[PDB]
Amino acid sequence: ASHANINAFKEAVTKIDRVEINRRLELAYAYNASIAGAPALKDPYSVEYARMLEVKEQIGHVIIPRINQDIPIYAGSAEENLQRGVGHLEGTSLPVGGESTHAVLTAHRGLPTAKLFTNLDKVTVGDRFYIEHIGGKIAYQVDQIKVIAPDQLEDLYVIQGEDHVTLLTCTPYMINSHRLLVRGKRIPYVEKTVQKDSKTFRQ
Repeated sequence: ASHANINAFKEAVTKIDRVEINRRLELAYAYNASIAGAPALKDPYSVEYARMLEVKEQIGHVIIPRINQDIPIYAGSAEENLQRGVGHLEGTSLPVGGESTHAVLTAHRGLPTAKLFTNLDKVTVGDRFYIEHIGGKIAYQVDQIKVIAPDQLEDLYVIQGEDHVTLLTCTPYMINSHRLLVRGKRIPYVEKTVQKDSKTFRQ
């Protein structure tokens, strides 16, 4: 079902005019610029703000090759969304990258019917993950892995001059008393070449 959703997003994007894509991206950049220029983030584990990015109800998908996950991203972190894929944390930057952006994406550390971010503990610094949105695919390299208590969101705010994405889930596995944050930093990337990115192959 999720992979069906991803295929739907992909096909749909191909049918969109490039000038149309670009206008919508500009809306997202502007949105992010307001966040960067400015709070009230709330832990999802106890919407239309991103409409410009939405295609087939999704704002894109996140790929994490080390653990072979490819999961659709939905705007907002309502439990309804977290039951079917990754949620984007409202109040954080939209996941299209850029100077002074920090997008936060979250998923359950396992559900009875879906692995989701179950194996996120196996990602190590230097591993890479990727976000495909309406404008193409961007890459991040993990630079920081952190465990925090549920009431600390300071790590989730924008860092001026920088381009980050944090993958947020609960930990330890089957306990979920804390939050695991796997953060990446933007790196240059162009898809569909002979490039191989695994840390094993690298560098």
